Parts: sequence; C-alpha cells; structure tokens
Amino acid sequence: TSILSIVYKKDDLIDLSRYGAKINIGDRVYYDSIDKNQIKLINLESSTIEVILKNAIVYNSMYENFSTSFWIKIPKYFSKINLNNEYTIINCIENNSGWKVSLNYGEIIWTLQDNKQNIQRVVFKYSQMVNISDYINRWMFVTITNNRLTKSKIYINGRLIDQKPISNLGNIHASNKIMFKLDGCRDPRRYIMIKYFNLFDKELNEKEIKDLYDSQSNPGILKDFWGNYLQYDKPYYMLNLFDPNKYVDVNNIGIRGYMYLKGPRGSVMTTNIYLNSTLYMGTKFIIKKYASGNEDNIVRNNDRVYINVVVKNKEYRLATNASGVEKILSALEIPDVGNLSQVVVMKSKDIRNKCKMNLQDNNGNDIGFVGFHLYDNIAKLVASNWYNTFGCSWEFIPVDDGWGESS
Repeated sequence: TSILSIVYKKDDLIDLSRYGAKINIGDRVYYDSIDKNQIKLINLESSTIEVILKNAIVYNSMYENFSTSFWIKIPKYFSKINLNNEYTIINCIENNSGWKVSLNYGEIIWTLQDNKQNIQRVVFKYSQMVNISDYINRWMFVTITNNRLTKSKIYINGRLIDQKPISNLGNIHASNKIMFKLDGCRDPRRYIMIKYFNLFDKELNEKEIKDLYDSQSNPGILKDFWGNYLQYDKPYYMLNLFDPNKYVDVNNIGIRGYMYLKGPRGSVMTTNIYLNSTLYMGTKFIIKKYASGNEDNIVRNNDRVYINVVVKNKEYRLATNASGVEKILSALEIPDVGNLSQVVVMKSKDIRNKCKMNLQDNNGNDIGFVGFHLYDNIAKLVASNWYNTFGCSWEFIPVDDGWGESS
C-alpha cells in the first residue's frame, strides 16, 4: 500500500514505490559506512532531503487514512540549549495544513493540521534520567497511523505508545513536498540518523506494524546496543540485561581465574539534562571469526565464533574446561587454550531475542548459554543449560559519538 519508500542506491536515495518521487539531496547529507541506508542529517543549511511527490498522491482529504514509518536514532541531549526547543525534522505542511514530525528534548511529536485552524499532536516522551535507556541514541522504529474517524496513533518498536482523537479535523491538504531538515533547532551540534522512510495510504494495524518492524530490522543479523549491526573485531563493553547495574570484570587471567559481574555501575550527569549509568565499564569482548567463508564483518544468527576478552588492553580467549554442571568462564591466554571449550554460536533468534552466546565443547556437545551464577557473594560468568528465560541475554556496547561518555 507503500506510496513512498526511500532507500539507498549508488550513493543516492531513490523511491522504490511505483510513483517515483523526485528526491533532491543537499550537500551536507551523509551515509553510514556499514549500512548505507542510515542517513545522517546535521544542523547545517544544506543538510536536506526534499522529496517532491507527484501531484496524484498528494494528500488532500477529509476521510482518507494514511500512515508513516521510519527508523530514527537521536543522540543524547547534552546541553541547556536543548531544553524547550521543539524543532521540525520532517515537514509536509502547505500554509497551515498537513503533517509534520518534530523533535524536542526527550520527545518525538506528530502534528496534524487541517485548513480551519484545528491541530492535533501526538507525543512520544522518553526520559534522560534513567539508568539504562531503551531509546537514547538507540535506533527506534517509529510508526504513526491516522484513521480520520478515530485517532492518530504513535508506535515505537511496534508497540502503541499514545494516541489522540482527530475526528475534529476537517480537510487536510498536505504539501507536495516532504522536507527532511532540522528546522528551528538552536543547537548547532545536533544531528539525527534516519532509515527507511515510508508512507502508506491506509491506517496500518498492529499486526502489519509488527511485521514491518520485524522485516526492516534484519532479523538474521545480530545488533549492538545502539541497534547497528554487530561486527567482528570490534571491542564491546558488556551489559547483562537480567542484572543491568553490573559490568563484567576478570578475577585473574588463566583457567584458575574467572570472569564475573561486579557493580554498581557509575553515573554520568548534567543537571536538569541527563542522569544515566556509565556504559563504558569493564572487560570488553571482541567477536572473532571461526568459520570459513563469512567474508564480510557482520555477525549473523548462527555464526560460529570465538569470543576474546580484553584485560589491560590485551586480548584473551573466553573459555572453560572440557569435562554436566554449569561451567565457570575464564580468560585464557590464546596460545594456552588447547582443547578447552571455546566455540560460541551467536544467536539473534530462537522468534527474535537479544544476543545470546551458546557455547560448545571441542567434541561439539552443547554446554549451554553464557550467563551468570551466584556463588555466595560473587556472580560468576558461566555456561549453563539452565537457560531454557532472560539471564543469558546480553548487549554489546561500542563507543558511540551519540552517547558522549568518556572512553
């Protein structure tokens, strides 16, 4: 039903729909190096995408339903200048009617306006005062649906967040131009990343929204904390989602030592702006290729890997003994690893899940998932078949410009 579907092709953006919108890209629009569909817009004049829709599919109705979807990644707001500054990022308003998407400190706003001065706004609010955020500087899938008889609805990651009545609104005559541009943003350093902008000529239902969320998410590719592709040879700080206020540390190198979860995490704070747990703590993990082929650097579901552990800026091998109980994980000298258990199968889905690491012994026997076990006062990392719910789910956190903590 997409009537506009923007994707990257040959260092350009094109419309995949049958309507072939014109796309004029400004000079200051950038594409990510790993995933070219990630488009960066910055707060500079020529950081623009102007979509000119054909006159035929321009919205001008009292009753036609429509939806939009896109992915967005919004870096942490760091400064006083960000408070109380609503700025448009996607504009489809002509005179006083149409629709727009705006942002503010902790907000995504949808604004719908008719030609008789009636307006409705629907708002997604996220806090920057939370220990670990699902949203700050992390890819979010946004879907906004509009049923002219009922409500406008905003969904985030496939989940309905808020909704507001719109039956008071009359004729909406939107623009033939969709302008992607930070407009009215007082912070020169602000940017966003956006991916897969779509428009649909109906109100999508919850199932369709979940299916779109699943099928644009690359379900066979593991993701890092920020939602980018998980990659080989890249150092990651580790977060166990079951016990998120701890971080990984090593108690001695070698088979006689162990990795464990230690806490609490630190805090990063700017008054009235953010207060979060420190992410860049502890032993980093690096995913290494084990299998043949597997030529690109993206970690996929079911990839067979080794996991290296970084201690005082040197790599060691995550491994455990070769001997039917939970097996405490150690950091081994790579030349010492011998026939120790070390091969990990990476999993993004069982039905999607967060990252899991399934260890096997050298004879190919399943020795369970990487998690933790409390031994009196110490939560040691283990491989355990106890896991099948959630204590073996991990996030991998690389340093990211959008987060801003010291590294």
